[PDB]
Amino acid sequence: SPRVCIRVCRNGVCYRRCWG
Repeated sequence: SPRVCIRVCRNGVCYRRCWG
């Protein structure tokens, strides 16, 4: 399946969340 990514910021630090 096609990869997936989203945004994950905890009010200060942003992080990229991806899975299979």
